[PDB]
Amino acid sequence: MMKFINIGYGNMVSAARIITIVSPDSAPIKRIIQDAREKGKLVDATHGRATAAVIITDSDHVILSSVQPETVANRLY
Amino acid sequence: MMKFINIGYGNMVSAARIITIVSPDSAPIKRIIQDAREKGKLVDATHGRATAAVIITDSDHVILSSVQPETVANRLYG
Amino acid sequence: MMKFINIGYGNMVSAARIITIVSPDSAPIKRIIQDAREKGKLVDATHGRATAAVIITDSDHVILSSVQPETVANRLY
Amino acid sequence: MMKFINIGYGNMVSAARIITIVSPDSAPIKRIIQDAREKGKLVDATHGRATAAVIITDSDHVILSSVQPETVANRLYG
Amino acid sequence: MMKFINIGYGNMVSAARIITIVSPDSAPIKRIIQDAREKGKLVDATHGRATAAVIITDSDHVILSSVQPETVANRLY
Amino acid sequence: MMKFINIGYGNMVSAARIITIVSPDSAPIKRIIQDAREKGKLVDATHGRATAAVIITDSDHVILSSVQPETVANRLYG
Amino acid sequence: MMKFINIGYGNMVSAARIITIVSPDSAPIKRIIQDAREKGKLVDATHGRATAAVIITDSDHVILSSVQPETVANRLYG
Amino acid sequence: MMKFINIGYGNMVSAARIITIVSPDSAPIKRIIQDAREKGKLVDATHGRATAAVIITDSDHVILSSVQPETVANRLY
Amino acid sequence: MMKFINIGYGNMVSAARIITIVSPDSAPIKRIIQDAREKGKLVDATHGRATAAVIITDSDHVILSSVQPETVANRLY
Amino acid sequence: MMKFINIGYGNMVSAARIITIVSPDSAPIKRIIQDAREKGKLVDATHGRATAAVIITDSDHVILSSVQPETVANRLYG
Amino acid sequence: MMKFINIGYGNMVSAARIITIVSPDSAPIKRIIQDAREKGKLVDATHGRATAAVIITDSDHVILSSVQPETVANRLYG
Amino acid sequence: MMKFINIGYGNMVSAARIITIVSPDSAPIKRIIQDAREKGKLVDATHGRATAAVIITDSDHVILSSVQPETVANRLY
Amino acid sequence: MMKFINIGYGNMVSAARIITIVSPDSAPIKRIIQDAREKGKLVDATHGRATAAVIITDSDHVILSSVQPETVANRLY
Amino acid sequence: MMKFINIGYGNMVSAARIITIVSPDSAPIKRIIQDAREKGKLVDATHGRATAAVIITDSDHVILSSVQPETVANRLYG
Amino acid sequence: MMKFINIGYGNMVSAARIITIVSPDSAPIKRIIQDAREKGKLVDATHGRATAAVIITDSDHVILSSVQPETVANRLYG
Amino acid sequence: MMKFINIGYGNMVSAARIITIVSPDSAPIKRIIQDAREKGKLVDATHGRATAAVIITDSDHVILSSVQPETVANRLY
Repeated sequence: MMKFINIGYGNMVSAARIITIVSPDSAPIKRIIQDAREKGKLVDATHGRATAAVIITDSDHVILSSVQPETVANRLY
Repeated sequence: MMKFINIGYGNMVSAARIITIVSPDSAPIKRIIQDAREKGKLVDATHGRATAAVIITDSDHVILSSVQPETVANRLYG
Repeated sequence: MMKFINIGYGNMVSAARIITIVSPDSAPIKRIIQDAREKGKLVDATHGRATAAVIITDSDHVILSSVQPETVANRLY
Repeated sequence: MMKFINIGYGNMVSAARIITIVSPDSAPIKRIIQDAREKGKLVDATHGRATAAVIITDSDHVILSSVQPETVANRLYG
Repeated sequence: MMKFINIGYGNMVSAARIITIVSPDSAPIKRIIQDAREKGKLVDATHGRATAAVIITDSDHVILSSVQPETVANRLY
Repeated sequence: MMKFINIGYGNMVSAARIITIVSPDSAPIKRIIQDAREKGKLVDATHGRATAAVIITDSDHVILSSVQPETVANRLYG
Repeated sequence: MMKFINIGYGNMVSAARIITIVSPDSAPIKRIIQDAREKGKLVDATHGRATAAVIITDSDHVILSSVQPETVANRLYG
Repeated sequence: MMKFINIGYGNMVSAARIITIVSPDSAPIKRIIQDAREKGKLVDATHGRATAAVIITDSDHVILSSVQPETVANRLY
Repeated sequence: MMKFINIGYGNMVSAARIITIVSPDSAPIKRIIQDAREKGKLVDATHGRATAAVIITDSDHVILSSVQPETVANRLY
Repeated sequence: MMKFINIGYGNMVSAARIITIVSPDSAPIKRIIQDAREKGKLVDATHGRATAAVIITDSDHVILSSVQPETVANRLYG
Repeated sequence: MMKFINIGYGNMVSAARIITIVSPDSAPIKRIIQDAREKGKLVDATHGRATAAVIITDSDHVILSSVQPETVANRLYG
Repeated sequence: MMKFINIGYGNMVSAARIITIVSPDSAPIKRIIQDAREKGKLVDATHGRATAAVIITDSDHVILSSVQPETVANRLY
Repeated sequence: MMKFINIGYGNMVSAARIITIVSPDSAPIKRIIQDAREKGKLVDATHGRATAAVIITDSDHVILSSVQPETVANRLY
Repeated sequence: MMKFINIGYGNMVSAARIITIVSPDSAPIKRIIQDAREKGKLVDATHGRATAAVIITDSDHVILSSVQPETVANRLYG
Repeated sequence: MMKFINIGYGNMVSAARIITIVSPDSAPIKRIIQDAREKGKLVDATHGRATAAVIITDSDHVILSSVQPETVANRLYG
Repeated sequence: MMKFINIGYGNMVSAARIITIVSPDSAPIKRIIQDAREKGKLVDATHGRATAAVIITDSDHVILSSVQPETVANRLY
């Protein structure tokens, strides 16, 4: 079981710091992304690809990934 | 016992970060949802379907799920 | 030993987040309930039944349950 | 070693959240009780009987119990 | 090894919450006691006896005990 | 599984304090670097070479490394 | 490995709460001592003897000890 | 594996409190040192020798050591 | 020119403390009223009549009046 | 136009510090009184008689008076 | 020179509390409106008509008016 | 009209800084006095005489005077 | 002497709320503009024209004007 | 009526910044002096002589003077 | 007596907002300039020329001017 | 009566912003100077001469002057 999860293109997130991993396709999460962009809490790890998952961490950073949310979780192993 | 729980339509929550999982069936939890919406702490994981469970996390985010609360809790085990 | 406790009618609370579980029948806890209602920290999980237990969590949420307080604690197992 | 301790009349406290359990027998702890009453941090679990122990928790709540302090501590074990 | 330590006359302190246990016989700790008295963080558990130890907890409460400081620590066992 | 990870040129980071390790390849992470520079939270461990990984720690420090992000993560194991 | 360390003359410190143990031999640590004195965070456990070690705890208290820093650390083990 | 690490000349740091150990030879870490000096968070444990490592702790103290950074980490054992 | 303005049924407001006087008939001001009710900043001076004006003061209190907003302002004289 | 207004039984308030003077006749102002009582911001100048006016000051103190609100305001002039 | 300015449909603003009066014609002021809406600082005095002026007050409230900005300012004088 | 008011025995208060001057004979003002004593905001200018007036200032200091409250106000002239 | 100053195209600023009016042509003021944009404190009143003056107000809003800075000040009259 | 008042030995205070001028003759004002000393808000203008007046300013600084309180106040006028 | 002062090259400052106008000729004011630069409170009105005066305003902004401090002050009068 | 006071060598202070002007020759004011130095609130306007007056302003800046304190005040005129 991994401490660090590959969220695509070599970018890594600590599993123990994740609160939730969700789809980017509704208004509340879009509000969270724009808030993070304004506050300097946004990290874009999609490396030019479509955003498929939004990772919210306990430091209240918001990380964009090109990977399916369930796949990010699956990569714990 | 799992680290991440599928709360419907591929959306995942860390089990250790959950405080409570309740029905959306009364005024106080509805106040909590609207507060979270205003503050940018709301996450809607229902994928357009009826809200069946409201998840409050220790980061004081509020997550809407389309599955019953007991279903979220039962999925702690594989 | 459970991580999540059924506090009645399918509603769940994380055991590790509970500070105290008390009866609702005196002035100080009633002050705590009304404070939580005003602050948006109250959760009513009694599902139309009489409040039998008041659960205070470490996030300072206040959760109303229809179950006896000792029974909520017993459900840890 | 128990997670929840019965402090009398069915009222329960999480053992890991307790900082100290003391007698109500002097001015400083009485100051702490009145401060908690004013701030909405006081919990009275005495069920109308004499206060015998004062429990201070890490959330800086103050809980009144009708059982002796050593009795609260001893109940940590079944 | 105990979770709760008897600090005299039945009064109990959680061992994991203690930062330091010191003698009350110098100016800096006396400043700490008076600050706690003013702030409502002082607890007097000496039950009418001479203060022999001052316990500082992580919640920044200050607890007076009639017991030798090394004896309080010894009571962990 | 190691406590400290060498991120290049002798510089060390505590593994348990890392939140994320990402490429410096877009505007949001560059915003994070400049914010840290202004606030005195930036640490440059590149030893004059090209930045290949950006480490964000739970203390909300930002650490620049000359090694690829996957290399930082792989070094968790000896 | 002990929970409490005797730092001289019966005074005790929780090992898990210590951040650093250093000599009082330079201006920065002396600044830290004077700041703690002003703020009411200083604890003098030297019992009237020369300060040999300065203990900084996670509660940002500052504790003066009459024993060498290596002696405080060595006493972690019985 | 040690709880306390000797960072030179008898000075000790708790390993679990360290965030990062870096060289002092660039502008950002020098900003961190000067900030700590102004704020009263700086600790100089070099005991008159050249600074070889800068230790940042979770309490946001900054500790100067005369030892190589990798050597400080090696001393965990 | 008055220091105190009669806002109906003998209730008085200091003119110099008023920021704005508006109609209660749209969503944003209704949000302001409900926020004030929750926070303990609401004052209801309508004395059982329909709310015709909402007074926002510099202390961020919200005062309900039964009088037309322009009439409240006119009463400055 | 006076600086100090007699609000009954010798008690005085600075006119320039008053925000509003209202009847105690509804739930919101009663919430304000109880909040002030809990916080130590309440001043009772009624001298044991029925409360007829509630004065809120810019320091967010709450003062109870036994005279009608219009009487407080009229006394601004001698 | 008036204390209160009619900003349309009977709605009034204290002139001394106004910081700026601008057109709603660009992204930054629209950001300010949406921020105020989320925070409960927005006041809509347009009475259902097109927004022509945005008033920012020193209490950091944001007030929407249906009259041109120059009209608000000109009404300072009777 | 004075800037400074003699509140007895040579002690002076700036008139423009006073919020209210009240009798000390009820529970709420006694709470205010004890709060100020604990917080280091209390000033006792009675010079050994009975407290007749309690002065609350905008800095939230609380000043005890031996003079009738209406007399303190009268001394503005 | 005006209370409100026309800063171009009908946009108005209260003169008493202005701290400084400066040219936009150097790095520090550009930092101030970008900070305000991120924080939601920026107001763009240039109405599609080149920015000629940057107005900093006491509420720490930043207002862009198409008018020369000295001309904005001149319009006080 | 003067802007600056000489409080002895050339030391000056702005009259408009003074809240109260009192004797140092009781425990509460002594608490205020010691608090100011600890916080770095104390100013000693006595030039080595007995403290006769204690000046509290709106910046919550505390200034010690060697002249009687009535003398400070009387010097408001030339 | 003017409301706005020209501090060189068309840049204007409100006279009532100025706390102090000093030479850039020592370490403490240079510390103030660098702090303002880091925090986004610095304004450079020198138009590329040597700094001759440093203006600190009540909003704790720091403004660099190319004119001597006495020149800024003298321009208060027309 | 001046708005700005010359405090020596062309350096200017706004009279309305001054709280107190005192001699630098005792421990409490020296604590205030060192605090200001650490916090970045110190301004040294002595231009290489002996400090004769310490000016404390309402923004809690501390300004060193080479002029007698009573002379600074006299320069109001």
